[PDB]
Amino acid sequence: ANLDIAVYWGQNFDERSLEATCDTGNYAYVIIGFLNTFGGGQTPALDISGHSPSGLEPQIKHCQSKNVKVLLSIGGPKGPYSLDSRSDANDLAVYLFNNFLLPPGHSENRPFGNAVLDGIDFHIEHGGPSQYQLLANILSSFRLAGTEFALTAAPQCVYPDPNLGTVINSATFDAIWVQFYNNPQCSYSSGNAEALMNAWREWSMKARTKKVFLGFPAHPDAAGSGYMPPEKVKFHVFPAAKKSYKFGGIMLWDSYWDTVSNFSSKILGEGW
Ligand SMILES: OC[C@H]1O[C@@H](O[C@H]2[C@H](O)[C@@H](O)[C@H](O)O[C@@H]2CO)[C@H](O)[C@@H](O)[C@@H]1O
Repeated sequence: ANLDIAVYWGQNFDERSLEATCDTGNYAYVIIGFLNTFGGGQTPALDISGHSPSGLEPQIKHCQSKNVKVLLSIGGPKGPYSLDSRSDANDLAVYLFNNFLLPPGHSENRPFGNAVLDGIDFHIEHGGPSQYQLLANILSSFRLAGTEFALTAAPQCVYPDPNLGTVINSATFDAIWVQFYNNPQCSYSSGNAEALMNAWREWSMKARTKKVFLGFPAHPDAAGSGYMPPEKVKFHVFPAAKKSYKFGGIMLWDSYWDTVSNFSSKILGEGW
């Protein structure tokens, strides 16, 4: 096994804190969501469910000191975000670079203070491809300029993804976590994994990335559909998934629900 688990954080004001989330030892990646406001004349804004952005500075550092990678996710399930013009792609690329991916020059400007993030997560669920290809190109260019960080995406389970499909085809993403929930055509339902198993084969064969993660909801309440019990994921999915060269591990939506279900603890055998 030796499983890598990625988990989304920032979805509830009352959730287990980021540092306690990393201290669990269950995750290789923690993804903070969401920068859900940008483009269309709008100034970029975060919706991290009321957590203090400045307060996350020491927590992000602690998480990193324990070898947990911290990512910022742009877009999200909901939000007034859009990248319709070329200028919007350029503006957001420059803003993400200065304020999150580079060490501060002087600055009082940065939301997370002096924390330097390990990457950007594309969680685009509406708006089509737009200028997301251009945005990724500039971010990819900065990565080639010496600032080492990761670019990831969280597409829906139908391939190709209507919003990120063309961008994923450029092979720019280091890792992809496919959301195998909220869509019966490609996720687990009614004691039937057929739709899920066929979606997985397609993504692991066609997705032009080095690592593909399987995204599951940590709890029945966490998503409309697609919840699959831990004992079934290990029995059903892992044997066929670990046969793939592109198998990355699993992604969990989300930290708040995982704390309640203890889903990651069961899939690993309680670790630690
Ligand atoms: O670095 C930024 C800054 O966030 C501030 O919190 C705001 C939050 O972003 C906003 O959405 C909400 O409506 O109000 C809160 C505060 O009362 C936070 O106050 C700052 O400490 C933090 O550093």
